[PDB]
Amino acid sequence: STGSATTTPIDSLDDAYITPVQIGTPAQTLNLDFDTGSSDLWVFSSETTASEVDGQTIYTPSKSTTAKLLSGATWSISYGDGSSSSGDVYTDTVSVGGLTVTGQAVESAKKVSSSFTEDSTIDGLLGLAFSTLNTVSPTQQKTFFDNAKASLDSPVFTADLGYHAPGTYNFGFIDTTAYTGSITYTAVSTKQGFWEWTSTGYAVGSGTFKSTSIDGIADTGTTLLYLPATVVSAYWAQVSGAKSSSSVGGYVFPCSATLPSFTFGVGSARIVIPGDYIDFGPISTGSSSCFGGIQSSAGIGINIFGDVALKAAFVVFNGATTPTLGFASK
Repeated sequence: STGSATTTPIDSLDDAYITPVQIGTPAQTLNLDFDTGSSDLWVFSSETTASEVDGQTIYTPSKSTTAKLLSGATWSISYGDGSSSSGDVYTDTVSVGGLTVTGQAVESAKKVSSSFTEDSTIDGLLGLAFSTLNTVSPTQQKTFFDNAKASLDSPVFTADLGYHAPGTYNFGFIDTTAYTGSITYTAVSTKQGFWEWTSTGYAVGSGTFKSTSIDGIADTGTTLLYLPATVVSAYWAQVSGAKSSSSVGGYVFPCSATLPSFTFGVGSARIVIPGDYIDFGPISTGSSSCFGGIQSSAGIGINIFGDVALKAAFVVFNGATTPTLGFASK
């Protein structure tokens, strides 16, 4: 089997991407944030504290003839940005772009933190990291990909995120029309439960490539590109007037600037992030100070190849017995 679904930016800045997901019988369609940095499929629901729902579409398990309460199971997750959610668990039928899994753990939120409430466009998350990170207790549950894998034509999914435009998540096949040149594959460590890999270096604009190992994670659920302070300083030094602002919480730059590109290495191959992808707009409405899309990972404890990086590439998440990651230009 295979599946193919369109993923759409939530706003004009590509702050996140949503993908429609069918849950239950009859189908209830929710728009979920596909997140290769976590491993829980959780949704706003009829059980969510009323004051914490503001415009989201909810899953109502009592209206699904295939929903079953997973007795005794609870979940609770805290994300790297300080957001969180928790609740109980159903199993139900879940379909993405024509690919169906029966018996998928659907984690129903009883509580969500303010940042989730305030984002009316995101009805939940669909985790695509390794199932060892799943938070369901006392019996850990499998991701959608893990459940689908044996049925797929090939045990892979691909992320093709757009810049200020829709893109595609495919399951079970590689669309050879969706990229240019070849796909370069690189080793993955699953030791921390992430799609963790080592970039071979970077360049700023038309500058020379610096060969240096950068360990990080491929994370569709993180907006920005978080890299070591040395790398980030070298980038922003090429933008007149750019500075790190402790009050704003990162590097900012004059909105009148033209940003240089940023290149990262995948083996001997190179992925080029155009400068415009690094512009996240005014820090507040009407400001002439703009927020940068490349930020320091210092104090995160890990480097994160988030959407700013991934949207410059066609990315293969290869879930074979020994997982690997592939990157192609597009």
